[PDB]
Amino acid sequence: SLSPVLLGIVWTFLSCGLLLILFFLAFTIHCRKNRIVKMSSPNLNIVTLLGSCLTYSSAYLFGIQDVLVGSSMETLIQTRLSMLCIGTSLVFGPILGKSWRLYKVFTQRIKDLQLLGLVAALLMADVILLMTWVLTDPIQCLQILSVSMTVTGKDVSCTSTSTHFCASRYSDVWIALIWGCKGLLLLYGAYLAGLTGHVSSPPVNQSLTIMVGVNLLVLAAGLLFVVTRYLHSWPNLVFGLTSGGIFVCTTTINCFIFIPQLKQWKAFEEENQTIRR
Amino acid sequence: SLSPVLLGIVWTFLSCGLLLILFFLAFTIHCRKNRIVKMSSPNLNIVTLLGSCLTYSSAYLFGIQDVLSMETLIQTRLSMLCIGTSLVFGPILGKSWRLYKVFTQRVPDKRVIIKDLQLLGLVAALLMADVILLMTWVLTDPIQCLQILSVSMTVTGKDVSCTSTSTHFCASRYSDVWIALIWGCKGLLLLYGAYLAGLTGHVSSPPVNQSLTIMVGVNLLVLAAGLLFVVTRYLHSWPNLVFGLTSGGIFVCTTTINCFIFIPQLKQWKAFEEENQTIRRMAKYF
Ligand SMILES: CCCCCC/C=C/CCCCCCCC(=O)OC[C@H](COP(=O)([O-])OCC[N+](C)(C)C)OC(=O)CCCCCCCCCCCCCCCCC
Ligand SMILES: CCCCCC/C=C/CCCCCCCC(=O)OC[C@H](COP(=O)([O-])OCC[N+](C)(C)C)OC(=O)CCCCCCCCCCCCCCCCC
Repeated sequence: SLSPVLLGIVWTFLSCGLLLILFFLAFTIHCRKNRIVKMSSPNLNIVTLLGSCLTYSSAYLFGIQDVLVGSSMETLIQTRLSMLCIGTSLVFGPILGKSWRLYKVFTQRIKDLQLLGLVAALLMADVILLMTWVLTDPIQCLQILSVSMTVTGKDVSCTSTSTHFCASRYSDVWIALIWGCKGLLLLYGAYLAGLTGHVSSPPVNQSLTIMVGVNLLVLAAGLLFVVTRYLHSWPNLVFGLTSGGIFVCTTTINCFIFIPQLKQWKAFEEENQTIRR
Repeated sequence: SLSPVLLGIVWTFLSCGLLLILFFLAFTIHCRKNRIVKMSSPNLNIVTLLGSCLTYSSAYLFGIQDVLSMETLIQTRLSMLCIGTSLVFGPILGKSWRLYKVFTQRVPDKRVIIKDLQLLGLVAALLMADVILLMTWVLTDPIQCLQILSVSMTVTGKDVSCTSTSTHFCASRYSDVWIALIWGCKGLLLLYGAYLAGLTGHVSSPPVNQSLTIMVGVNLLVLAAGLLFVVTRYLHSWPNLVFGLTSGGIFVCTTTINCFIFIPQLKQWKAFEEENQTIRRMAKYF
């Protein structure tokens, strides 16, 4: 039911995003010891890159229907949603860790190990929620055909609907849990971004990135929740909107992190070349 | 329908909270010229207290069941909650923004008219956003109390089962759209509020600085809304539990916000008056 043109355009856009991610990864691994790259925590950026590539992979997974090879659509939905959750956690953990380190250094002066441990605790919370969701009730797909008589007290209407969807029995409770924990994380991240407001340059100050990212995350998540809930008879629209939202959010966050590093690196190297001659 | 004991307990707690709000209003109006109250924003504190009164009133209205007209009751209890939350939280964001702009001035001071208009827009524009969303919800997709009898013949990969359920619930046809919208707008404004609280983290004292109240409020609001959405959706066969949880969440949030706003004002007011009395008696004795 998915048009080949939409699939091709979405695949090309996600591939370009993945190539940008790989370019940033190569830049931050090769130029680790440089001052501009080193002062921006190159080790904590690797986790953000991995989260971004995981999110792009989930966006790829959102575009396939039916089965892979006689497989279960339930497993596909579960794995792509859990991949998206883990990817967003890994994207947003390191940024908050960097902001917290900047705040603590500014105020009565933290190694990378403690920040990685906090990020690991965040990931453990997400993993616990995903595991209890999967074990308590899977996302089993059901064929619902039924006839219902509606009585509003003034008129009677009968409808016959044959609906098929893949969902949990109590899906809104897991939605509330995941969205709520993420939202508490985003509230504390906005607090941290405000605390480190105008404290350093954008390469070291990850405060505009947080404020752009949280707003994009909330907007995209709300739009896609509503669209998936109601416009389920529009597979092309749902697929395009989901992939576009994931791509836009991930690419915007990564660009906001890494464009300052690249331009400052270029300026520093050009200044060194001018001085040497 | 609802047990009289739970109704009595909830009514007592809501009335006590309302009396606390009235006492704070009386303190704000009477001691409006005091230095401790004046260095706060008493005119904005009034708006916060009216929002608190609206939230407590909606908490009262949540207890009426099987009496009314029921569609209008749900619509007006929910609109009252939305407007009360907007009126409670807008003033605090305005105070934080004013404290941030005062202590980050530069040569381009802009114009005082523009500053006052921005302060008014961090409150009235939010209230108008909620107003237009509620008007769109009411006019487009109003709550309808409808009873459905239905027989469902579901089938899994290998198992076939049949169910016959009849339910009486009140909701909109596209209720989750309006939920996502109101939750979304409130969440964006509360994210900006958390940003403002962080920006003014250690800029003044708790009576003037409002970062702790903002953070506690946004966290408690997210927790309460997340819990109450879920329990209202799923535990609809538990009227006493739903009513008690909704009233408790509203009461806890409103009381915590107002206590965080006003208890430090009372503490520093008492300290200031005690200092004044001590110096007065020392001067009179000599
Ligand atoms: C930085 C990059 C990351 C940002 C990407 C944002 C894009 C999100 C799009 C995916 C979310 C919509 C899909 C919802 C689930 C679905 O498809 O239905 C299957 C079902 C729900 O089905 P349903 O209810 O949508 O449709 C069936 C309707 N019915 C009437 C039958 C109920 O999923 C679940 O049961 C819940 C699973 C929860 C797992 C977590 C989901 C992934 C989390 C990713 C976002 C978290 C971070 C941001 C949160 C916002 C800020 C606080
Ligand atoms: C400062 C103190 C104030 C904070 C108090 C927080 C408490 C909130 C409790 C009320 C919310 C639960 C009730 C949900 C609606 C309902 O009753 O069902 C009727 C219906 C939905 O019914 P339903 O879907 O839940 O049940 C039917 C299930 N069914 C399967 C059929 C769909 O409501 C609506 O149609 C939506 C109306 C939206 C209006 C706004 C709601 C009140 C807003 C108050 C919170 C806003 C501020 C916080 C936002 C979050 C933080 C960013």
